[PDB]
Amino acid sequence: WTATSGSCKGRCFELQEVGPPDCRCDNLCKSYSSCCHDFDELCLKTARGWECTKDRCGEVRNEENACHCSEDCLSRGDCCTNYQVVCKGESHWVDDDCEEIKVPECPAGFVRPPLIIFSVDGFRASYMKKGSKVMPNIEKLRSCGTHAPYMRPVYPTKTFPNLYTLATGLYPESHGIVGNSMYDPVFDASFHLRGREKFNHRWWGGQPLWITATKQGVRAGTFFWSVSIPHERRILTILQWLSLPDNERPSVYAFYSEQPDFSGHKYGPFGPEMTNPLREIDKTVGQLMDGLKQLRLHRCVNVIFVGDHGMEDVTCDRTEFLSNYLTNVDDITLVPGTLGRIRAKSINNSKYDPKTIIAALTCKKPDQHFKPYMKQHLPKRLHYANNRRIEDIHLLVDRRWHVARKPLDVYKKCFFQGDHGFDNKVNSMQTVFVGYGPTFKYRTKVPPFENIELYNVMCDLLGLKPAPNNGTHGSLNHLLRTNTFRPTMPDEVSRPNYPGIMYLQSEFDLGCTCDDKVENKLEELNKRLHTKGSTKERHLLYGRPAVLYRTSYDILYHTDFESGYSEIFLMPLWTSYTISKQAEVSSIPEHLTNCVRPDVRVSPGFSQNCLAYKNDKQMSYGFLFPPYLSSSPEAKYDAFLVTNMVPMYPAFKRVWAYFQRVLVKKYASERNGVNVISGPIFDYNYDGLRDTEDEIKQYVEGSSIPVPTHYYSIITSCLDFTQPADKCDGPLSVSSFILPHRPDNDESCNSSEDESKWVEELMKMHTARVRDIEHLTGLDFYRKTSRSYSEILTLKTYLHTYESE
Ligand SMILES: *[C@@H]1O[C@H](CO)[C@@H](O[C@@H]2O[C@H](CO)[C@@H](O[C@@H]3O[C@H](CO[C@H]4O[C@H](CO)[C@@H](O)[C@H](O[C@H]5O[C@H](CO)[C@@H](O)[C@H](O)[C@@H]5O[C@H]5O[C@H](CO)[C@@H](O)[C@H](O)[C@@H]5O)[C@@H]4O)[C@@H](O)[C@H](O[C@H]4O[C@H](CO)[C@@H](O)[C@H](O)[C@@H]4O[C@H]4O[C@H](CO)[C@@H](O)[C@H](O)[C@@H]4O)[C@@H]3O)[C@H](O)[C@H]2NC(C)=O)[C@H](O)[C@H]1NC(C)=O
Ligand SMILES: Cc1cc(OCc2ccncn2)c(C(C)(C)C)cc1Cl
Ligand SMILES: [Ca+2]
Ligand SMILES: [Ca+2]
Ligand SMILES: [Cl-]
Ligand code: NA
Ligand code: NA
Ligand SMILES: [Zn+2]
Repeated sequence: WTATSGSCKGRCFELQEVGPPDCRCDNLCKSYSSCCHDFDELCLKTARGWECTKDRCGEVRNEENACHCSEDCLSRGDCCTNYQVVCKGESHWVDDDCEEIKVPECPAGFVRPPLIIFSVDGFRASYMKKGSKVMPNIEKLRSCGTHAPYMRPVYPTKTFPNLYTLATGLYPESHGIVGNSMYDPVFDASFHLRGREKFNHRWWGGQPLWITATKQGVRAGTFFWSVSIPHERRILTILQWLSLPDNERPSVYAFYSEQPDFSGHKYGPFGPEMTNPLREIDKTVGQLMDGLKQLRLHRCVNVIFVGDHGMEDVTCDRTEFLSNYLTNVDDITLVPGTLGRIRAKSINNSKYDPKTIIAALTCKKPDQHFKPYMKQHLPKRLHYANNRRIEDIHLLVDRRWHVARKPLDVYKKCFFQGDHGFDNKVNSMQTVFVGYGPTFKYRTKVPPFENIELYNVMCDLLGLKPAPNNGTHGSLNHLLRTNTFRPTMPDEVSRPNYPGIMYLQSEFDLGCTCDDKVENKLEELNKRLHTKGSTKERHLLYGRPAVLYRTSYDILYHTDFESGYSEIFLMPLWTSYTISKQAEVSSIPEHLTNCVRPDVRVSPGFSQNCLAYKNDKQMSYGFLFPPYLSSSPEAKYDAFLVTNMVPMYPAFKRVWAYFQRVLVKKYASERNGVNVISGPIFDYNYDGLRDTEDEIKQYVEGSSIPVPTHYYSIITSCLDFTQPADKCDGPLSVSSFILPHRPDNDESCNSSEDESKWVEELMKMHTARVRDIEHLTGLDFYRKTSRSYSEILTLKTYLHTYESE
């Protein structure tokens, strides 16, 4: 109940929400059915429209008008945005040359430059180039300020997950808004785009920017705009708040536009009908900038022009139907569209089985346009698993397609020609970023980055300390003229041991054998030096990774590779090696096929054993430094050490062997040498974070050898590929992956074929940031380079996407 018979007199778009059943006058009252009786009349004026004309100049103030052209309007803060232009001979902001804003030029009483976030729904990255002719204000912001060619949204590439990620710096799995539709089994409650439940605060986790600001003494304008409030009024309201007295005036504001998304759904991303919505958005930007210029704020305010996701061509005929795969279609609930989420229709039905649902959806048709996953097997770069609102069964839908349960769902619901929601690496889903103002750089292009990074920057822009989030603070310092955040490297927590030769061969009873008894002062001093770390500067190019948790581990040096060997997990945490352009690939000699050698630097009690692999009929083993890339027949023996061995399903060895035998050398050829760091990852609770030992759910049968859920590699070279990886003077280039360690290759539908037809495609799908691997391992890489730390942070957030231009 609301007693809607109070009044909005003097209260229009009040910043503090009043408690029911007192009537509300805030920009949210419309959404709650709670506005005072006179809200429309007082707060949503429209008389005479939105622009001054010649005949209105210096008019007598009429309080009925939408905006004003009277002499007193500047001091009242309520002129039409074009008042100075029409009535005072001023130029529009877009017609002024751009001039570097070296320092904030703010009216007296402003303690800090305000921030205005101008967010646009469905604004695909390529609109910046393709619509440039019809967006002169946006193009001026873009060319004069700081911009990226595109900004990567989060998955799923839907509106609320992305806007709330912008507000919090969190992955959807952590902020809780994991889709546009949700069921929370703990609450036993559902969240929908339509309706009231979406306004309940228990859906919205983390700490959004307006709360961060308020808690730290910075006032905030409202972020949510009720749909029926026209754009012109949103702008005028922001401008009015900006004329408040110093103690009442917010420092952070948001505008939101439902366009171009709204039209994009109806006409497709490049429909001829799309030109008009882009013109209209640009005109709105023009109104804001003219309005700031009138208030002498146009060289004071930082403006961020940012999208939530792009838009792809998607029509009704490109719909796959679960009814063409499943007999039990009525025993399942599907969240449909550009992604699929499946759960049982009834928790009372114990005959429901996810295993057989997945199998029935796996590689069943030759051109199948979706791929089923258990959520923990989704590419780790999506960070889409650790939330009870994300169903165990997930369908990754191909770009341009939909998934639906039954045909009737689609024609009893062609309407649409566009949609979004797909994998956040897809080009059509990419969106925009422009920063313009005293705190941003002048005429600067920056590399593409992920929207999870912006919360930290918005906090820096406002002098706020960010709540804990998934950004990497400092990685976007290169966007900023000032207010940078000067992070330090995390402290190493565990220092390594450097074991020498401490064990005789006969002390080991591991059930391993090797044909290696084949017997020189020249080359005995030589081998000693290699074991003491003489080639270490060649194979460990950026310093050893720091171990950021408490553990027991040994550094092991070898001619061709260096490793950090965990006495707790019985295998390396990391193995580092450099492969120059000239390096030669060789084979595993016949007499060494099953060779595994005790490492006399490491106790039997802290070693793996061969008997466990023999006894474990599902589990085989592989090596982290590949024997194929040994520098000499003699160095090859090092690669067969029990300390270089890791557990691998035979199905996974097909992947790994092709990566090590073919792909590493290909990359070294193309990139002029690579440095490779590889290792295991344990993430049994799919939280994106390193497992402790007591979280490991699987061991090699009969042993304490833990089975990794994934294997990583980080592959680094010189960005200037005229320089070899091991002699690089400037910026680095990186690509990484986190491959799932799976006992089958069901994910790859062409796996019966030669590895050359499917392996590299799988690795591309599981591309990762170095930062993703840092979370998963508790390691910190690139500790010793000649580069600035902020530059290294940017490198650690890089994602190699393998999309075209
Ligand atoms: C991305 O960035 C984010 C932010 O930094 C990272 O997420 C953090 O990770 C931490 C580790 O997982 C986690 O710390 C835990 O916090 C527990 C208290 O949490 C509450 O309070 C915070 C602070 O205000 C709040 O933010 C939390 O909000 C979550 O939950 C509510 C609903 O409950 C949601 O609305 C909200 O969206 C959010 O949900 C998300 O997080 C939870 C986990 O907290 C997930 O379950 C959800 O799926 C969702 O993703 C909370 O309200 C604290 O209790 C934990 O402490 C336990 O574990 C420690 C280990 O040190 C142990 O020492 C303690 O004893 C304790 O164990 C006891 O409880 C166990 C579990 O019940 C039990 O088994 C034991 O036996 C003990 O009894 C823990 O410290 C932190 O909360 C989240 N923060 C957020 C915002 O998500 C994230 O990791 C980053 N991602 C990547 C890839 O890097
Ligand atoms: C810039 C911005 C705008 C936002 O909301 C704008 C909006 C969206 C849908 N309907 C009405 N208004 C949000 C919400 C989290 C969604 C509050 C966050 C940000 Cl960062
Ligand atoms: Ca949207
Ligand atoms: Ca984990
Ligand atoms: Cl969804
Ligand atoms: Na075996
Ligand atoms: Na397969
Ligand atoms: Zn949309």
